Amino acid sequence: SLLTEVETYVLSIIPSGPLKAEIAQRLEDVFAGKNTDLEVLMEWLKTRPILSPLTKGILGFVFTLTVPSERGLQRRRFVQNALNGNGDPNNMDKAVKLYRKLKREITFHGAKEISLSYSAGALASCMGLIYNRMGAVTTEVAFGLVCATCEQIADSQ
Amino acid sequence: MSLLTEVETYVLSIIPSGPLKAEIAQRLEDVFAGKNTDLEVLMEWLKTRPILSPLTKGILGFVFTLTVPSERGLQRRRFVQNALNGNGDPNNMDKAVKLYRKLKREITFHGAKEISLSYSAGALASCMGLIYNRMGAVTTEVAFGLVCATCEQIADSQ
Repeated sequence: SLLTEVETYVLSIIPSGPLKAEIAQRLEDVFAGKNTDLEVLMEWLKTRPILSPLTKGILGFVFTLTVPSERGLQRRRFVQNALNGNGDPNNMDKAVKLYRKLKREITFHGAKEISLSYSAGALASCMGLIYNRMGAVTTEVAFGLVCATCEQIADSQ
Repeated sequence: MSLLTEVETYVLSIIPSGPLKAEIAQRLEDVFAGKNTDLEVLMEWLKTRPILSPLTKGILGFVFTLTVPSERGLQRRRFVQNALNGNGDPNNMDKAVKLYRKLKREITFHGAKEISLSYSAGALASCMGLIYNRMGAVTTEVAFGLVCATCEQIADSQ
């Protein structure tokens, strides 16, 4: 399935161990529609020791996209800080060019494919644009972007 | 002088004349004078204000968070993020990123305001959202020049 494919890309980013196990399970529960209190989920994520801030941002982004019940939770500073991109305009320029292209995609594969022509840095900031409501895209395309950025990160490790 | 009073005239210029414009001005003046106000309370008030356009509310939202003494760890507001997103348009965003680059090199309110006025309102609003959302950073006085150029452009449209 798609959600399973997303989970595999998402997990490739997490170092092996007990925490990776928990996240997988939370991912599966949210994907199966069992888990749903976003605020509780995001706070758990925020407080995880050892997890890279950037992996915290990616999972935070994934949870808010998949959870049905976002309710009225304001976007999280921890995720924003993790995905924003440091303030480099050159990197932001690339994130915007990617967004321009993703705006035309409607499939997971097409979305994932153009995202592969961008660096892990432009990709994370593009995720930030979307998480910040600066740009908007369909959940399937958002999924493709997420997977390309996870692959890039994991591939670099 | 008072840079802040200059900021205030620009900010006030986009609000329709009336009692609300009185409440808003009183608030600016107070935070400007240093009375630490509960930004959470201020933002809810703005958010729920009738007559004000969502754009106007986003600009004020941005101004208040920027000028309030303490943000008290408040999350960014959805009403502001939505108001300052340049309609999620890639060309607006493209120009906003270009403006941002130039603003990083500015150090004064007027230099910032002058370069900002050469950009369209959509691009200016998007740039403000970019700063609001911390996707970029500039000095305070340069940020004031950006929001003031925006107010000037919007006011002139009326």
